Amino acid sequence: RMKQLEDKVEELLSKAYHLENEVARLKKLVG
Amino acid sequence: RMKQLEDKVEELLSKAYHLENEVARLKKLVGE
Amino acid sequence: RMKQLEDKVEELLSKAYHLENEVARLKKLVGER
Ligand SMILES: [Cl-]
Ligand SMILES: [Cl-]
Ligand SMILES: [Cl-]
Ligand SMILES: [Cl-]
Ligand SMILES: [Cl-]
Ligand SMILES: [Cl-]
Ligand SMILES: [Cl-]
Ligand SMILES: [Cl-]
Ligand SMILES: [K+]
Ligand SMILES: [K+]
Repeated sequence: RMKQLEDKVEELLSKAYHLENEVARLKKLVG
Repeated sequence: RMKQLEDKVEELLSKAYHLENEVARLKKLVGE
Repeated sequence: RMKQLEDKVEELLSKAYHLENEVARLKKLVGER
């Protein structure tokens, strides 16, 4: 349970960073 | 594009909430 | 719409960092690896 938990948390963070930059790129098109 | 990103944020918030529940379960278990 | 999207992304990122910190604490408590 511990390894799968660590792995899913790291994936969540990297997905969240990806999303934050995609939203920043979108903000360049709309405001 | 705007609805794709809104859907994604809700998907990841849901995952975050369930991971938080799993953390709290594991903390109680190792605490005993 | 855009500001509500941004607010959720920043909520998400704060939760993911809190999760990362919590997992590091738990990993030390468990002691594995
Ligand atoms: Cl995921
Ligand atoms: Cl993703
Ligand atoms: Cl997950
Ligand atoms: Cl939560
Ligand atoms: Cl759950
Ligand atoms: Cl809009
Ligand atoms: Cl911010
Ligand atoms: Cl903690
Ligand atoms: K995304
Ligand atoms: K919502």
